[PDB]
Amino acid sequence: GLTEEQRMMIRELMDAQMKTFDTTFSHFKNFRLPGVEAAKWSQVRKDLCSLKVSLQLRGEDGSVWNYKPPADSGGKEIFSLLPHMADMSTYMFKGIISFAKVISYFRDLPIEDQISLLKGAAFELCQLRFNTVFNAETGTWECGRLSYCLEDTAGGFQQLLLEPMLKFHYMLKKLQLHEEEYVLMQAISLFSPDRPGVLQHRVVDQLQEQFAITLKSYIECNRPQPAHRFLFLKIMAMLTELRSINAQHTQRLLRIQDIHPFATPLMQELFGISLTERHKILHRLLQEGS
Amino acid sequence: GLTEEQRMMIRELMDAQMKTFDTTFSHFKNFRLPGVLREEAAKWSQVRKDLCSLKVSLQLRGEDGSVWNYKPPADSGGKEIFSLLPHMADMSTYMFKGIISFAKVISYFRDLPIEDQISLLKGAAFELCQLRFNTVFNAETGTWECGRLSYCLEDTAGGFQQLLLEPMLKFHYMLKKLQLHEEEYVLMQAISLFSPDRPGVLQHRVVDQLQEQFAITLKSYIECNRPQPAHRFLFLKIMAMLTELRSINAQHTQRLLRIQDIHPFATPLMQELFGITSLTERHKILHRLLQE
Ligand SMILES: CCCCCCN(c1ccc(C(O)(C(F)(F)F)C(F)(F)F)cc1)S(=O)(=O)c1ccccc1
Ligand SMILES: CCCCCCN(c1ccc(C(O)(C(F)(F)F)C(F)(F)F)cc1)S(=O)(=O)c1ccccc1
Repeated sequence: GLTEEQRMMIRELMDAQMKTFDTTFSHFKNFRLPGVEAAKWSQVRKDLCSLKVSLQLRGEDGSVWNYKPPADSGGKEIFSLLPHMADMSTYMFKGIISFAKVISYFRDLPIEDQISLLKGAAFELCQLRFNTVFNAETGTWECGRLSYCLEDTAGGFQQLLLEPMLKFHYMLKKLQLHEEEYVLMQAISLFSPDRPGVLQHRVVDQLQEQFAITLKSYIECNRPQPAHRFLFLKIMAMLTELRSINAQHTQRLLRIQDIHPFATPLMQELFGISLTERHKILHRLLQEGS
Repeated sequence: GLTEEQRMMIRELMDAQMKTFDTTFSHFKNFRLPGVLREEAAKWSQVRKDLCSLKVSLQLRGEDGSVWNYKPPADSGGKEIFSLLPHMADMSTYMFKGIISFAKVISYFRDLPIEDQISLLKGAAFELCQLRFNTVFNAETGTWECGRLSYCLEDTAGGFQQLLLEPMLKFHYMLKKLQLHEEEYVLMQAISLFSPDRPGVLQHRVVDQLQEQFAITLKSYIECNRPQPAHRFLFLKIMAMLTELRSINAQHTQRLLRIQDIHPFATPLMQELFGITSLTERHKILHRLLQE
């Protein structure tokens, strides 16, 4: 029940996702691992305690390495997983950049608007991809050999749900979205006309409307159950909440970087720590081939 | 009580143990860890059998409070069965160096020909290491507590019964049940070290006499420092454990040689101790270690 222009849009996005989402994380290697002014710290310790995960590294041989993090005994021990987290995030950001590069509507845009769109949506598209590997029953992101498990708390669900990034994950997972709906959410978030720096506002706004129309038409053609009533509007509301979480995450990251520098060079360009001149890695990655 | 020469014998051995047994393993660093990655096929079948016993998980408690844990892989095609061998060799070599230092600080051992010192260390190195490992063994948790490192036996099947089939696990459990004192542990080490019937020993009667005096001291220590109508046969129980330990030593040498043939892993010190390719010129690391 979709137009062939909508049908080609969906499969160009789904082919893009297949080519640029390493769902098994097989090509992620050479990552750092945990080893074997006063007012600021209180905020930073809060920002990092709400995201207390354990790491499981499985080997092709069948062996398993497990890392339980250090409990809060003050400081410098709260930054144990930060180097690894910056390596994984940079790897995901590169996959997001490659995702946008192979989409025709994105590469046909000015390189400065391509930089502005990727700076505003990198975190958001990374969360959408991570939701597809999130296990809500075990609170674990299953990333191939790497698994990230939320540490059990006495609060019990309620405490974790006070973290907005976690409740987004549990609520988006509850919608039980298809692959096509996640990749249309990625396109709608990527082609955001009101991101800082964007110049071709109308061009991007017109592109965003077509993606949103395609998603509404896809849902109408494949999800007629009462469980999926108002699903399109729920997804659009979820995307609005994701934009709010994105702004919070940028503020958290800048606060941690000020007291403990950890960001990779690509994260510094994406989070603001001649656009093309200030964003050389992004400029090089976007001129490179897919 | 004990004769004055017997008390000084225990004091030299205790002084030996204190100076050379890193009971917290604080100085065991820079060790390798498992990574995050026709007729010879009859040799491979024997080695698979040789390496199933070593179902141990490794735990690394960090200074910050973090914990790293390692489940060994299940035997598949092969090679993964050798994942813990580099680490185990580093630990064995570290323990072997502490055993050589123990023998070096004993007067009765230094006054022997260097070639008999080497022959005794080649025959008893594994046994003295197991005796020291028993003192850090927790029978209730099946875990060797080596400071920040822990080696926990993985529940293979039934459990206690299936594990007690491996002679070395049985040894650790039976020896731990005797609840020996530090002085009795160190006297076991001396009796095992001064064994006259080790391959290559020449001064057999001097070594045999030295072993008898250590055994008499241990027998006298038990009669004078333990409730006697209860520990009547503890000395004889200890001697039977040492006899079984000598048998387990020979099984381990054969197991180790079989693995080394198809998968070399032994450190240079292990190669000299286990005969992997005159006595002075073939044992030069041991020679330097015994002559500082
Ligand atoms: C540290 C808690 C991880 C889970 C919490 C939510 N996730 C997240 C985590 C950290 C960031 C950081 O930017 C921050 F500084 F905020 F910690 C980073 F630098 F550490 F990476 C961003 C998103 S997650 O994407 O789902 C994700 C990321 C890596 C592995 C699995 C899942
Ligand atoms: C295969 C024999 C198993 C005997 C019981 C297990 N132990 C053991 C394991 C391997 C060896 C080897 O010699 C072998 F060749 F068998 F593989 C070594 F080279 F790997 F180190 C020796 C003793 S342990 O004493 O309890 C020990 C050693 C180091 C750290 C913690 C515990």
